[PDB]
Amino acid sequence: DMRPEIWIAQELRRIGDEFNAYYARR
Amino acid sequence: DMRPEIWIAQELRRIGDEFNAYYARR
Amino acid sequence: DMRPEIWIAQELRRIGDEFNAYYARR
Amino acid sequence: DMRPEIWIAQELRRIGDEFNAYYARR
Repeated sequence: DMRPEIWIAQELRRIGDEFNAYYARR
Repeated sequence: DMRPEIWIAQELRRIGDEFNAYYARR
Repeated sequence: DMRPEIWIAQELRRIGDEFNAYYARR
Repeated sequence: DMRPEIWIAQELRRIGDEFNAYYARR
């Protein structure tokens, strides 16, 4: 869904989730 | 707290909260 | 400013791709 | 690369500042 209030929230979760997965592996 | 797992998460919440507040006003 | 709000989602995707590339190097 | 993880927080702050300036124009 490219409507901005869904898409922005999803991108923020992607950034946060990928950082946490990286940092746990690090 | 500038430790990365706190600071990154807080910047993400700032971006998301500021967007939602703006979009409600818009 | 004429930009649609999706510019924010697009920029979050772009920067998240930079973070992703950095994690993979590490 | 060898960048500190806080480069991510610093970049999120910088882009969040751009988003904030956009909200003020809108």
